[PDB]
Amino acid sequence: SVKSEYAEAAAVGQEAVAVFNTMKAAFQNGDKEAVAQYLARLASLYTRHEELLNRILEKARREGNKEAVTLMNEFTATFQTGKSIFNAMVAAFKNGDDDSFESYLQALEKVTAKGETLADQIAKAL
Repeated sequence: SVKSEYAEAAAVGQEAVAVFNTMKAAFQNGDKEAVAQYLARLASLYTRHEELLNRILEKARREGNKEAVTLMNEFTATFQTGKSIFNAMVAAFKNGDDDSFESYLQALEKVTAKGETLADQIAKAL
């Protein structure tokens, strides 16, 4: 069901959260070879999550679930903000700009924390 596909999508999202928090530690400790791997692992996790969210949204549209569609449109628009911050963070790592990498990391935490009451609302609306 769409609801189980959402639970699967949310788990993928939570793995990203876990790897992020590990990555952040590695950044603080100055372990760049670890950061590089975690950034690659997060990239593949975020691409997967984006694909599952687009399918959930498309299925809710085909099902005519107008509330779920509304909430998913808002939640995916936030997702595109988080991914933009993530990509810029990746570029700051390539460039060796630790000041920006710190700035982009905290922004991604706040944008993610904010978009959490909506994530719960979608679990109930589907």
